[PDB]
Amino acid sequence: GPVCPFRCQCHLRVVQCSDLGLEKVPKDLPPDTALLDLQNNKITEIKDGDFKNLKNLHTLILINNKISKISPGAFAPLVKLERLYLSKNQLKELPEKMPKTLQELRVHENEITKVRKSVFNGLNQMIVVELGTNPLKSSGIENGAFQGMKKLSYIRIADTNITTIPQGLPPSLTELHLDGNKITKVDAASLKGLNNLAKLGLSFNSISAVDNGSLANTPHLRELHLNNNKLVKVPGGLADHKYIQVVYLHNNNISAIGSNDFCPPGYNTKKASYSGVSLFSNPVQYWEIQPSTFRCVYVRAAVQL
Amino acid sequence: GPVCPFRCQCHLRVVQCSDLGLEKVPKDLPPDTALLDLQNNKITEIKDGDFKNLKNLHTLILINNKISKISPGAFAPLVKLERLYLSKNQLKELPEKMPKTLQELRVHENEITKVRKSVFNGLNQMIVVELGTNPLKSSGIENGAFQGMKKLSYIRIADTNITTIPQGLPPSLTELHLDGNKITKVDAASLKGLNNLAKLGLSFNSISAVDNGSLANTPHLRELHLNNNKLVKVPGGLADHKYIQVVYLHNNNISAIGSNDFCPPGYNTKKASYSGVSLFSNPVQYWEIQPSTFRCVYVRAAVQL
Ligand SMILES: *[C@@H]1O[C@H](CO)[C@@H](O[C@@H]2O[C@H](CO)[C@@H](O)[C@H](O)[C@H]2NC(C)=O)[C@H](O)[C@H]1NC(C)=O
Ligand SMILES: *[C@@H]1O[C@H](CO)[C@@H](O[C@@H]2O[C@H](CO)[C@@H](O)[C@H](O)[C@H]2NC(C)=O)[C@H](O)[C@H]1NC(C)=O
Ligand SMILES: *[C@@H]1O[C@H](CO)[C@@H](O)[C@H](O)[C@H]1NC(C)=O
Ligand SMILES: *[C@@H]1O[C@H](CO)[C@@H](O)[C@H](O)[C@H]1NC(C)=O
Ligand SMILES: *[C@@H]1O[C@H](CO)[C@@H](O)[C@H](O)[C@H]1NC(C)=O
Repeated sequence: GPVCPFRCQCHLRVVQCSDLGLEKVPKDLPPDTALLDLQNNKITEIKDGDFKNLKNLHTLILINNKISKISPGAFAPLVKLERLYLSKNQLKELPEKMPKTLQELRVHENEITKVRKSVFNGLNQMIVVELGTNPLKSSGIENGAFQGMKKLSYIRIADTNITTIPQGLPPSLTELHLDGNKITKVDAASLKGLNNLAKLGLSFNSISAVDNGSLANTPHLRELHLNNNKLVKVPGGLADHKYIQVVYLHNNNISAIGSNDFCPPGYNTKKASYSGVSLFSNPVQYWEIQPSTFRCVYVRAAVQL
Repeated sequence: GPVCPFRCQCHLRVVQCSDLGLEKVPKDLPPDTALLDLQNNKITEIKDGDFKNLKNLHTLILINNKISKISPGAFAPLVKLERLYLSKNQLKELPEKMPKTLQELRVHENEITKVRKSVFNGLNQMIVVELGTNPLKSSGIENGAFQGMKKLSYIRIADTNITTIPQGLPPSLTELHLDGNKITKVDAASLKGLNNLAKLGLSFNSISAVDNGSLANTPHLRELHLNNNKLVKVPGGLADHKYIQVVYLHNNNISAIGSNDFCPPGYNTKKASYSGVSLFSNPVQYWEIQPSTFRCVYVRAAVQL
């Protein structure tokens, strides 16, 4: 029957095989296994029949191995897989034919250079994708690459080499994290249709300009992080926007702030109250800003200068 | 109201904060968090208040951070904690006052140089301990250090500088893994009392001698891995042992094999049948072994020369 690899721990539907220097995926594991942890081993590839009889596996952890090659439909048998963690490996591209039940994919710190729309089509359960720390470029991501995922709620591409915000992002998105890349500008086209986006993380990039109408394309944005960039003015549209509440702009090159940069002409009862605004580490000093500039901020501690 | 940290994903009692470069344990997390994943961040230390209100947390993952200091009882508030993974950090010692409910401790790949018995006193729920890849030396391990774990079933100390098998191991142990260290001899005193031991892993060490009566101290041993050592002869006591079934001796310096090395005088129906014996990559050649040497092995394929 089922065998437990020497040194591994097989207890209650869990197969713990971490830190053992394994050179390949062990076979003959208990059929009812629900979580297989192969973290920190020395696996180089996932052959076509590495996961047979693991119909009940919902979590697969392959973090910190040496995987550089994965056979198509290698995860085909994992008909109940919900989490696939492949972070800290040597993947050049994302694997094809991932279980349709997949809810989360993490490929942080690999060698991904290209992202095709083909790899994601059909994945209607995906809610979270993390692609940070990869030598990926904007040209490497196809327009509409994440389009095929009807339920995608969170996407994070951080510490890569992308220079623009990917185009054709799934409208179901509520959080878009692109911190620590090489983005130089925010264009309204890339944010078109993001009706449910609530959080936008663009900190630690090289953004110098934010096109007019960008923020309007994310009508319900609540949190906007643009700190540690190269802005020379507060992005436009904040005064008209009705849902924005947190705007971090510290560590930029803003030297002036108009009286209508955050708040509309007088008082708009329809515009939500700012709960946080950061402006420290910018050329502008508190003494160069009319007090009225923050009239629509009643919580004094909300602004940091 | 509980707050989910920016970029983290908080869903179904699970707080996912991996790969974010966090410099410290986030706070104000959902009181009902069952699992906290802070893997691959830049956390340098765990302060006394870091884990308050996490009374229902059963799993804490701090793997792959830069932790090099932990406050006593810092984990104390984690009264339901069952798993604590501290692997790939910079600990010099094990933490004190760990949740008495703890069933598994993993501290692989750290900088531990000393192991105090005081750390395990009271951990009566602890079933698995992993302390591999540490500069640890035999002098750094107190006698009966793991003595306090009345229920400990598995312990692995691999790839360290220990040269001898720790003394005063809990008799409840079913698995003892000491693969990849610098152990030179197997003394009977160390294995004394281990009546429940079923697996003994000593491969990849510097073992040249196995004291007589060693195996007799592990009467129910089923699997013995002694491959890749410096044995000159097959360890004694195998013929009188009744439970031993797997004996890996490949990759050693054994020059001869007597007729009573594995099998006893005739046929002891009370002795378990071998299912796996490896002797390849040894000075001895297959034609130098007398056929009757494996009389008590009926599944020919079991032996690998
Ligand atoms: C972003 O791209 C640059 C340039 O391709 C990467 O830096 C180079 O990395 C190569 C290895 O692939 C080195 O041999 C070169 O010396 C680097 N070039 C320069 C000009 O420094 C960089 O690693 C990429 N960033 C990420 C996060 O992948
Ligand atoms: C295998 O065992 C033999 C002993 O039969 C080892 O021989 C030793 O060799 C060294 C020189 O390298 C001598 O100084 C010792 O006196 C020898 N030992 C004995 C007991 O005579 C041999 O080195 C071993 N082979 C390996 C690869 O370790
Ligand atoms: C953006 O809005 C500001 C103020 O309404 C305006 O001065 C600027 O010209 C606008 N940008 C463009 C490209 O028209
Ligand atoms: C900030 O803007 C001013 C005026 O445009 C420019 O002189 C200065 O070099 C900028 N600072 C940085 C760090 O780019
Ligand atoms: C063992 O200690 C020595 C110093 O005595 C050191 O050079 C070596 O790296 C250590 N090995 C391990 C596995 O910790």
